[PDB]
Amino acid sequence: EVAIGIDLGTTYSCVGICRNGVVDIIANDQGNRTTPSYVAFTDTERLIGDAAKNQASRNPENTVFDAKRLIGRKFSETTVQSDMKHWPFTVKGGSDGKPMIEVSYQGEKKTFHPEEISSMVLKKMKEVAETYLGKPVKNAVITVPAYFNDSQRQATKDAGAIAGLNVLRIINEPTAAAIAYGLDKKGKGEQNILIFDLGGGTFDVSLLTLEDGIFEVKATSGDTHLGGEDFDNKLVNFCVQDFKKKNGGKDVSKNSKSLRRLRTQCEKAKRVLSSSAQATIEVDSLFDGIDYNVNITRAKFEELCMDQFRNTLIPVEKVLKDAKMDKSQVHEIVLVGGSTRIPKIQQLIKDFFNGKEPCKAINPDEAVAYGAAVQAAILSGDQSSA
Ligand SMILES: Nc1ncnc2c1ncn2[C@@H]1O[C@H](COP(=O)(O)OP(N)(=O)O)[C@@H](O)[C@H]1O
Ligand SMILES: COc1ccc(NC(=O)Nc2ccncc2)cc1
Ligand SMILES: COc1ccc(NC(=O)Nc2ccncc2)cc1
Ligand SMILES: [Cl-]
Ligand SMILES: [Cl-]
Repeated sequence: EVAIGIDLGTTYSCVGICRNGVVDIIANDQGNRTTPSYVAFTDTERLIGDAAKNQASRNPENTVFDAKRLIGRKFSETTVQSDMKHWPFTVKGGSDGKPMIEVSYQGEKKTFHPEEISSMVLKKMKEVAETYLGKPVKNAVITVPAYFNDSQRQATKDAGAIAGLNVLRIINEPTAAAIAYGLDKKGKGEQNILIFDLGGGTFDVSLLTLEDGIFEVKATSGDTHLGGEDFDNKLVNFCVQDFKKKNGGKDVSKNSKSLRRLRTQCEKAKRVLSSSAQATIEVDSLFDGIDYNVNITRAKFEELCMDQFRNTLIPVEKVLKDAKMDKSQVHEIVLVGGSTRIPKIQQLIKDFFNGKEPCKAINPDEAVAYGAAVQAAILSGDQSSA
C-alpha cells in the first residue's frame, strides 16, 4: 500500500515518501539525505552506500560504482570502452554481450550484471524508507534520465524487481524535478521549463513544455562526463602541483591511493566553498609520510573551474536552438543535482537568463526523489499532493 519515490543516481541515490500531500526525503542510518550508489565486497561483508564509499580507497578493486553507465548496455558499446578507464573494478563481457562486473567476495571470484549492482542500491534505499516507516515498502516509482532507451529502462525496472519492489512506473528525471515544484498544477497555459541537472558525474539539460498537466520533453543535451567529480579533479591537479612546489618535485600522482585520499578531501573543501569564502584541504601523511595542507579561496576554485562552469551554458544554448525558442521564453529554470549548489554556477545561469531567479527551494540533490515520491503517491490513489 505504501509507495516510495527513488532517484537511482549515477553517484548518489535518494528516497522520498509523499504522505498526506507533503514529501519527506528520508535520511539513511548515518543521517544522510542521499546515499552513494556504491556497493563494496570485502573478506566478510557486502557494504552498500556510505560504508562502501568510505572504504573505496582501501579496497578499489572490489568497490563498485557507476553501474548506471553500464545498465541496459552491451559490453561492446563504445561508451563502455571509453568509460572503463575510470573504473578500478573489472568489467568483462558475457557470452550474451552483457557487462559482468567482477569482484572478490569472501575470498571468491563473483560476477554481477549492472542491474544486480543497481538492485543492491535500490534494496538499501527500500530499507532506508522501511526503517523510517517501521513497516515494509513494496511499491515504488524509479526515475531514469530522459535519454535512457528501452533497454536501459527495462534493466532499471528489473533492478527494482530484484530488490523486491513492485515498480509502479519508470519516469524521466527532468519531469520528476518539474513535478516536485508543482509546475504541472501551477496555474494554466503552456509553460516552457528548463531543467539544469549537474550531479556528481553527469550534466543534463532538458527543455520541457507543460500544457494542461501534460509534460513533454522537447529537447535534451548535456555532457555525460561533466559533474562534481571533474571539479574535485581540478582541486586534485592543483594540489598535486602545489605538493611538487613544497616538497622538491615529489609527485603524489605516482601513488593511486595518495590521489584517492586527496580527492576525498578536495571534494569536502569544494562543498565548504559553496557557503564559505575559504576552505582547507588537509591530508596527513599523504605521500612519503609527508603531511599536506593548503588553503583554497572560493575565487581560486572558481578560477580553476572557470571554463568548465562557463561551458555548462553551451548545452543550454543547444536545447533552446533544438526547440526553436528564445531564452526569454523559458518560464522556469529548475536547479537539480548537488553541483547546482556552487554559487558561481547559480550566478552564471541567472546571468544567462537575464536576471531570472532559478527555482532552487528544494535541495537540488533531492528534487528528483521528491517528484518521484509525489508520482508514487498519485499512482497509489492518493490525490492529497494535488
Ligand atoms: N554543497 C555542495 N557544493 C558543491 N557540490 C556539491 C555540494 N553538495 C553536493 N555536491 C556534489 O554533488 C555531486 C552529487 O550530486 P547528486 O545530485 O547527489 O548526484 P547524482 N548521482 O544525481 O549525480 C557530488 O559531486 C557532490 O560533491
Ligand atoms: C519477481 O522476482 C524476480 C526475480 C528475478 C528477477 N530478475 C533477475 O534475476 N534478473 C537478472 C538480470 C541479470 N542478471 C541476473 C539476474 C526479477 C524478478
Ligand atoms: C575545460 O572545460 C571543459 C572540459 C571538458 C568538459 N567535458 C568533457 O570532458 N566531456 C566529455 C564527455 C564525454 N567523454 C569525455 C569527455 C567540459 C568543460
Ligand atoms: Cl504512499
Ligand atoms: Cl513515521
